[PDB]
Amino acid sequence: ESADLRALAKHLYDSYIKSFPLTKAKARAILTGKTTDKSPFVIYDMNSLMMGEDKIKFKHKEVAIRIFQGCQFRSVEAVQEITEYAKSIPGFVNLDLNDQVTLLKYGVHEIIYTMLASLMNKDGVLISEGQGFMTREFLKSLRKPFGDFMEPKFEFAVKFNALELDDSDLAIFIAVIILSGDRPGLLNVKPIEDIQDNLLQALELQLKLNHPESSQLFAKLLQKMTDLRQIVTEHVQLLQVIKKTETDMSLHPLLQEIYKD
Amino acid sequence: ESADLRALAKHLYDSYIKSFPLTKAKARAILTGKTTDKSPFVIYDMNSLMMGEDKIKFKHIKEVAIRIFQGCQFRSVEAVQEITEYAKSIPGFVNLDLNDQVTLLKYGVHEIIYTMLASLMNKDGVLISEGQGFMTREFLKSLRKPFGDFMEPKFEFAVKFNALELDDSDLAIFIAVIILSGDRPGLLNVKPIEDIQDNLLQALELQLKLNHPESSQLFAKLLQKMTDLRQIVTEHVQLLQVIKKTEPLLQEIYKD
Ligand SMILES: O=C(Nc1ccc(Oc2ncccn2)cc1C(=O)O)c1ccc(Cl)cc1Cl
Ligand SMILES: O=C(Nc1ccc(Oc2ncccn2)cc1C(=O)O)c1ccc(Cl)cc1Cl
Ligand SMILES: *c1ccc([N+](=O)[O-])cc1C(=O)Nc1ccccc1
Ligand SMILES: *c1ccc([N+](=O)[O-])cc1C(=O)Nc1ccccc1
Repeated sequence: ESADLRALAKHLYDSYIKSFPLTKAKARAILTGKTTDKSPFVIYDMNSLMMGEDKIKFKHKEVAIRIFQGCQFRSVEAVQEITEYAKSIPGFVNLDLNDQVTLLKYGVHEIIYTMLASLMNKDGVLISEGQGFMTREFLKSLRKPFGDFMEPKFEFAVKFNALELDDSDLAIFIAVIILSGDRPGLLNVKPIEDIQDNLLQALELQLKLNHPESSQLFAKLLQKMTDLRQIVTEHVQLLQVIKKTETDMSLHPLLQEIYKD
Repeated sequence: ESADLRALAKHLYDSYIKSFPLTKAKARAILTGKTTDKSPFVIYDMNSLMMGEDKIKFKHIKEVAIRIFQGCQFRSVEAVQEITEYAKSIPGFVNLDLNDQVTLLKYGVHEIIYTMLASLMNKDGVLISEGQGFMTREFLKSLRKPFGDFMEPKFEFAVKFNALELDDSDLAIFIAVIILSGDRPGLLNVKPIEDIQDNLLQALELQLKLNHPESSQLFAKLLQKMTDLRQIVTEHVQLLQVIKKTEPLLQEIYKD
């Protein structure tokens, strides 16, 4: 009955709020720029990067690397948050532990880039809890491996943000990503498949209710999962170019755990 | 109003049953209750464990005590989500500030676990794996220096707590009280968080008197037990970083 699926939506949207500080709704508020309750310092060249540390604090050496390093701890941080949100999906913690770990190992990137879109517009991305902004151009212009590491995310975000999803939608969508069943190494696909079937049932109703005039947003949404599986693959292989380019520069082990390609 | 308290009572009961798979009535039929319509595989020594791992379906597929500890970590993660779901049914819990909600859960979840662990225990040992198992108290004590003493003070508590002879309709209101505790560090608006508790304490108060007619002053006895929950949780939170001195994606699963 629709009555139940509305509850799973409200439930996930509540957990989504509690697991991620920077929601899409908050992100867009910062990004309009008409909302100046706090506006972001914009990094666009090396001289903004200088200032970008004067007054923006982050949790603390070529620029292109130290950017990446700070980009990397954010990744760790988002993995922590997704992990906290996953644990809230009804029945996730009831699944086999090997498969909990396997659903995370694989869904985390697809979620990371889904949510990165909330932080992006055609010109850049909010940094450091929104305190910052960093241009698509300043990113596209770092040292040669690093000068398009982050470019395709931007093209996906633009095409993905075209869906105009809000947070209540994302929360259900984020769930479906976690509970795929298509993941390699899964011990028990069918219980995963049953939760995901509920979650899709939840998504469909939500999308048709939250965006009434937007027909086949459910189908066009699900189809966006194609674009995701392809970002994830460009990323790992680009990341391997850096493990060889940068034998001196290390990689956070939690991230490493989720990269046995 | 007599009837409003009893109303919230049945609300909470109905919700606790739906949120908690293994209810105390259930647990007690299995346990010392000779309700041998089904029986749990029992773990009394090392030989029975490997037997039991092989028959029972543990959802966490490495030495003896460590494997037990992790399977314990797995159960608590599920319990948490049962507590969490249960909470959303407490009247007014959801109307709270979400930060406050997260705080009550954060600090209330251990006390609630060890409260409901009591329902799965007796002096001789404890039910495990949805009650498909029973792990004797002596086999648990018979674990390696870090691990044998982990579980003795819980068995300590359950015996005293179970002596109250509380049932699931009592534990319903009681755990609601525990959660809507307005003395948790960091809450932002303790008025509802205490307004509901004064409602909850009223309900529990009447409930105990009606279900336990001449258990004089059980309510008080049951509240002063709440000093024993805080005390254990403290000894438990302590005993979780003496083990981290011994012991990555699953580490982020179990961030305590
Ligand atoms: O830069 C990014 N993230 C961060 C990088 C550094 C950082 O700390 C920092 N900032 C500037 C310079 C050095 N370090 C914080 C973040 C963040 O997103 O939270 C980033 C975000 C999205 C995309 Cl698509 C690309 C990047 Cl390179
Ligand atoms: O056994 C307990 N928890 C579990 C530990 C392991 C486990 O899975 C398991 N069993 C045996 C060996 C290894 N792992 C399941 C449970 C459970 O409570 O459901 C337990 C329950 C109460 C108390 Cl006071 C102590 C423990 Cl150790
Ligand atoms: C940036 C640089 C390196 C990695 N990595 O090696 O995994 C990841 C990222 C990245 O995309 N970080 C991120 C995720 C989410 C939000 C902001 C930044
Ligand atoms: C067992 C081991 C570790 C923790 N911990 O990390 O805080 C907790 C527990 C525990 O008490 N598990 C449990 C809860 C509820 C029912 C059965 C078992």
